[PDB]
Parts: sequence; C-alpha cells; structure tokens
Amino acid sequence: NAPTDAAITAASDFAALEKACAGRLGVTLLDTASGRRIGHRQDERFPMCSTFKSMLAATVLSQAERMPALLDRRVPVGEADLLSHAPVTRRHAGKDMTVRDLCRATIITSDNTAANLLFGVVGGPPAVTAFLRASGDTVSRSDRLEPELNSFAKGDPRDTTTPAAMAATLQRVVLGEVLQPASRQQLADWLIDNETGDACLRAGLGKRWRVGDKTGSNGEDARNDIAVLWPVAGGAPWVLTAYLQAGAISYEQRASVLAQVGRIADRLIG
Repeated sequence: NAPTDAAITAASDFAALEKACAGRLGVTLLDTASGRRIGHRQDERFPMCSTFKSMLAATVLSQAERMPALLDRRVPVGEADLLSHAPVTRRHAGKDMTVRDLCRATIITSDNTAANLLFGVVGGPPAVTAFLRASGDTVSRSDRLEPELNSFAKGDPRDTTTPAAMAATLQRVVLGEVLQPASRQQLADWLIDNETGDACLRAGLGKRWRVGDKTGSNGEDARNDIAVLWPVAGGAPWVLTAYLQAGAISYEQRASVLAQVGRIADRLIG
C-alpha cells in the first residue's frame, strides 16, 4: 500500500493521479463565471451511483413548485421498503415521514430507502430523466431503483453521467434558474449539510470554500463526489465533479484519490 499511497500523494495533475491508482478518473473543474472547464476524461461515461440523488431531490423540488404542499406530504415507511443502507428511514418503519425530510435524508446520508420512496412520489427514474432533459442535460440518465442502479458495465449507459454533463447540470440546477430561488437554496443547503464526504473532495479543499457535495460509490470499484464550491469571500462559484473507477486499490484509497482531486483543483483555481 505504501508506494500507491505515495504515488497518489505525489500526483500534481489529474492524468498522473489516474495513473497512480491504475484507475479511470473523470474530472470537471468548472468556472461558473466564464464557463471554462479543466479536467480529465470529461465526456466519458461513469456510473452515477448515489450522485444521482442530487437530481432526484431536484425533481421533487421542481414538482413541488407546481404542487404546493407536496413537501409536507407524509409517506409511509414500510418494513418491506427497508434496505441495508437506510440510516434515517430505519427509525421510521411502521410510521411515515415528510417528503422534505426524505429529500434531506437521501442527500445528507445517502439513505437508499428514502431515495426509493421519493422515486415513488415523482414517477420513478423516467421522471428524473425527464427533469434532466427539460433542464438541458441530454447525457445523464436515471433508469433503475436502489440498489440495482449502482451496477455498471462498459457500454451500458443506464444510470450514468459524464463529469462535464453533471458539472453543467449542477450549475443550472443548484446555481441557475431551473428551480425557483427558494427551491434551489433548499437544495444547496442540503448539499452543504452533506455528512458522507469528509474524506473525499472536502478533505483536499481549503477553508476559502464553502462546499456542498454529494458522494456515491459501489462495492466493485466506483467512488464519486460532485461539489459546488462557493468562495466564502464572495465571487463566482466553481463546480467540481469527480468520478473514479479503480478496482486495484482499496475503498479507503479511493477516497484518498478524490481528496487529491480536491488538492489539485484548489491549486488550479489559484
């Protein structure tokens, strides 16, 4: 492990970082003032894994804008809905939860049961995909429920995005005018409050950034983190998306790679 860790740490550009972990790394660093992007394999497909939940929540918020009170609707949590990863919803088996609280749960803990219950509210993966298309994203696609959506095969586009497509979508949805201001700010706040990314992009980013992010992973080789970076001193935000497949290294080393993406990005912003 020592040499791999050392090579990861020594990598000062994305191509070298990819090589250090013998992986496939997709990164977009997007300057929202200019539209300029820097990165690596920006237009190759990667499994979204849980990073899609950002846009499931956005789908809910968008529908709520035309169905006021949707966010206060209560949804039963049944024993049959519960999955291995259900850290919030497991406490509510046999009772119900508000749609808003399911949205929070699925962003900040990546609760899989919460995501499936929200899929049921909005009309499923097809509804999330229709939301993405209407927002201007022709690339990203939601196709399956949890946990099957975390499968990936090369050439199978189900539940995939590209780093550049997800970066642009984060800009339009979290910063732009796809949602009404109150909705987009609620979504931003959930991303800011995320609890699952402390070892990933956040670990490599300095204190000058307020970070909102959403992580994802699977059991084979995938580890992802997508983030919005607000300068606390003011100025234009940046977006940083990072998708990794690297089966030759450990789960914990995959986080160390994403942390290093953060370090490289911070230096490239300068």
